[PDB]
Formats: sequence, structure tokens, C-alpha cells
Amino acid sequence: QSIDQLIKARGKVYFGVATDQNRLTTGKNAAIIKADFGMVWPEESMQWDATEPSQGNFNFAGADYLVNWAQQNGKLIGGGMLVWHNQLPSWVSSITDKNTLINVMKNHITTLMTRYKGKIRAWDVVGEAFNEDGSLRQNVFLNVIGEDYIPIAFQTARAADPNAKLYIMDYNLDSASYPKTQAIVNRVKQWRAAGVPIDGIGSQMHLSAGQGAGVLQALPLLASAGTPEVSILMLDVAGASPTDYVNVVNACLNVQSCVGITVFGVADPDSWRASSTPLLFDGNFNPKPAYNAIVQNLQ
Ligand SMILES: O=[N+]([O-])c1ccc2nn[nH]c2c1
Repeated sequence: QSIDQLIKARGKVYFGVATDQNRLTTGKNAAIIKADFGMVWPEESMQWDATEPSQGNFNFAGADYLVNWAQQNGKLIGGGMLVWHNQLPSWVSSITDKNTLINVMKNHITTLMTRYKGKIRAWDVVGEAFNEDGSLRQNVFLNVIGEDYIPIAFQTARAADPNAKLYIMDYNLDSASYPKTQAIVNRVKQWRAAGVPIDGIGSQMHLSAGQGAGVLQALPLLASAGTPEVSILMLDVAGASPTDYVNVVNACLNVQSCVGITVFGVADPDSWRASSTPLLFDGNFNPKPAYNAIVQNLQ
């Protein structure tokens, strides 16, 4: 049974998965995604280094493959990450003046988003912008541009494709008592009051065993920022306990603005922490207890 179809039957938009050309051409990834997931995200093919390895010199080989594959197979598409400190070429991080970095950032956002205008459900515009204590992370954008990089990024994104849901996302937002969770909510409320078009908060959810329960109160906290949507992204869970996965699903079901859940890959061996068996399919591409528990929970 398809957890995407089942979550849609509960009124959500999708159950999604991160993938890319290199996954889709091998193993059983394509077959599983066709059957069981309703949205795909590019693991790497829309990151900054993949799409703009030198200034103004873009490439969309991997991104085009995924977008066209999704269209061929009736899947929704998310894109990202437009602005964050990971997967950032040295030519960007070496910029030390505000206006150059603004222009480079705007050009990057606009070029990526306009290529697939109208076809992308959501873009992760800004990622991992917060420190653990809730202050803003001093990535190159914050240090060189200042706080206005986040307003600028979202306003540029809205102009490039007004149909796309624009997301800020971060990790370690899995407890309502954690300062980072409280800080992103306070800052997003104030940014939206300032007119920044932040449509969504995405929770980049890398759980250790037992942390699913905390999401029950963390996700409603994130939703109190007043964004139209929240989502769970890059989900994986050390040990893949049915309990942890079911708690995460229940949290999204309980939050009316939660549109869906994306897991960070199909099969355990391909995970960045494969040996913690943190995904929903095992090394034989067979559904794991956690998958079956999600099915039963959604039925
Ligand atoms: O949710 N995701 O699995 C996911 C994967 C890659 C991304 N790059 N930007 N945002 C992303 C989300």
C-alpha cells in the first residue's frame, strides 16, 4: 500500500522522498517512488554547486532529469536549497561585499526558479539560518549582507515564481522547549509582519530513537508562526522505530497547516547513516516495520 495515497486520503498533500537521477537509474528506487510516494525532492541536483559552479554559468542536467521524471510519472516536485551555507561554491563564500553577494544571490534564485516556473510545488529558499541558541547563523550571507538577506531572498523568490510555496527550513526543531524552535517561530512571525513572503517552515527532521514524541508539541509550535504551511523534510530516524515514525505522522495529522512529510531517501543502504537503518525500506528494497506501521496508522 502507498503511504502517499493514504496520507492524501487523510487530507494531506503528499508523502514525499528525496532522490535524484543517480538513484532513479538503479536499484528499485524508481519503482518504489512510482508506487508509494507522491512528491520528489532533489538530494543534490538543485544545490548551488550543482547548478552554478562558476558565477553566471548554470547547469541543469540533473535538475532537468528529476523535473522531467516527476512530470512523466505524475509526481509533485520540490526544489532547493536556494540559499544556505552547505553545497556552496568557494566563489560565493569568498565574496566579502554586500551588493555583489545580493546580486549573485538574486541571480541564483531567479535563474533556478524561472526555469521550472509553474511546475514546482515548493522551494526551500533559506536553509539552516539559525544557531542552536536561536541567534542567526553567521553564514556568508548574514555576515556580508546582514539580516536583510532573508527578506531579499524571499521577495526575489516570490517574483521568480509566484506559484511556488516559499520555505525556510532548519534542523533541531524537534522540541517545543528547545531555544532554536522558539526562535525560528519568533523570527518568522516578525519577518511576515515585515512583509517577507515566508509561506512555510520546514522541519529538517533527523531523529534519534525516541525523539518522535517531542515532535507532537514542536510541530504545533512551528505552526503558531502563522505561515500558510509547515512541512517535515529530510526525515530519517535512527533505528526506524515504528513508534517514532508514527509519532511524526500523528504530529502532521494534528497540525492543520502541515501539508506532508518527505523522507530522506528510499532504502537504508543509501542513507548517510545507512547502518542505523533509518529509512522505510531495507537493503533488499522491502518495506520495513515502520512503513507498515505508517500504512496501518493512516488507514
Ligand atoms: O526534504 N528533503 O528530502 C529535501 C532534500 C533535499 C533538499 N534540498 N533543499 N531542500 C531539500 C529537501
